[PDB]
Amino acid sequence: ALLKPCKLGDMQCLSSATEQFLEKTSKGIPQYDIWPIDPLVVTSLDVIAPSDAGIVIRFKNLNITGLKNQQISDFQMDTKAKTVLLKTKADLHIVGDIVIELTEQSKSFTGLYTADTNVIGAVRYGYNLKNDDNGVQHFEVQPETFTCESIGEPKITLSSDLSSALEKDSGNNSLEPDMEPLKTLRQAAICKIAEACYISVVHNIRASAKILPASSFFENL
Ligand SMILES: CC[C@]1(C)O[C@@H]1CC/C(C)=C/CC/C(C)=C/C(=O)OC
Repeated sequence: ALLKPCKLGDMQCLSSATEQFLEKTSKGIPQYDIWPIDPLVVTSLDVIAPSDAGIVIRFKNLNITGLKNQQISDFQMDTKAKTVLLKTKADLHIVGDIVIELTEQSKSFTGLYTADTNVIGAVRYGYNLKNDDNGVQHFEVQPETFTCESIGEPKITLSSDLSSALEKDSGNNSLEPDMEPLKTLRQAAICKIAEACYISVVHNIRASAKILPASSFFENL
């Protein structure tokens, strides 16, 4: 029992089912293919700066805490058109290796990246209801669409040496938020990190719905 079954529409039951689920799955369940979500590690993620093609940010081994305590802020399940809209509020703390490539100059900056913010992640997915060969009914959750509805106000830190290197390159005594690469680090990088998190989040729902009878998610249908 990793699932508490809920009546359709009871946000109270859903909220404590969500709490249960994230705790039970926080450090992963490899026999069910459930990825660890808190702490969630992201091997590798690149982001280009939307407003500068010559800045490549490469993240390695990001350590992300705070997903096991996400709160449902919107749930819209249409049992006719067979769709789900889920939105959650998460308090994220993110730490990891960062590589900043200024390709146009053939320069590079290695270091440690830190981010704290609250995000709101929005996922939309279709599903079907379908039986096993053993004759047990399962949800099949189709590939989801993700929106980074809110990135909050991120608090970004870089390593002390990484900072001094950029201060020496740019020519300013401080790191500059109205400029590159902090602008990308505050925004798009956050939007992308949040997407990686909700990919794992939605995969775990998918993965668990392969194993568990659909009646373990909702009682009537
Ligand atoms: C396959 C099930 C279904 C149709 O997609 C609907 C279930 C969505 C939710 C919130 C169920 C409550 C328990 C879970 C797993 C919460 C969760 O993982 O939050 C991130």
